[PDB]
Amino acid sequence: APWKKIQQNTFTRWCNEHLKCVSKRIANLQTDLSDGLRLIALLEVLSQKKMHRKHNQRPTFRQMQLENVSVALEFLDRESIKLVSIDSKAIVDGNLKLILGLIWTLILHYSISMPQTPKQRLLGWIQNKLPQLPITNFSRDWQSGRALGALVDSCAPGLCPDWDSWDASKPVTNAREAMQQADDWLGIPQVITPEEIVDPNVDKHSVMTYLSQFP
Repeated sequence: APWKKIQQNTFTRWCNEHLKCVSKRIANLQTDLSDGLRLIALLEVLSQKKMHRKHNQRPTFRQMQLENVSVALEFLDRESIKLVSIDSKAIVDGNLKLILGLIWTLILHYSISMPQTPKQRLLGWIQNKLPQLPITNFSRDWQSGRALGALVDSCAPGLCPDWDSWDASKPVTNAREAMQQADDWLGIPQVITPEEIVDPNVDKHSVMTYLSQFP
């Protein structure tokens, strides 16, 4: 089923918004971080710093690749970023679930905490922007597309002035209007698509990733 690939899709676009700065790309999150080059580049963009150690520019062999990743994880520690049971080989060997967990950790830190739990903090920011709306979660509340219109308009009143009269039975249409307004006018990229964000089975962490760009 396609909703299972929403997290991977969303994390991949998020990663690519940052790798654009250093002219790099990820096509496949399972393979493309395994030599440690794109992971390191990503970290340098996110932290606006350089690594503490030299790495292997050309990690032709496995061992050089494990080294590269090990530099990256040492960096994460130096920066006091707590990693959830991740080792060099999990990344080099293409363990997708652990790789997704690593990226989620970077999103939480750099997109939510750095700019009470990260969830509570984002949720609270949104709640303050939308006092007339009982926001309690990062899935169902967002499914009609109307809360997105509300959020975009609170950020710049006049972008989606009529969100409140939007037809709740037009989720994709509502979401696209809101998200494209935020893209064109607030510079908020669509690291989740409108079709993905209103999915009955949308990954909440993916929704948080998208919304963490508003603050």
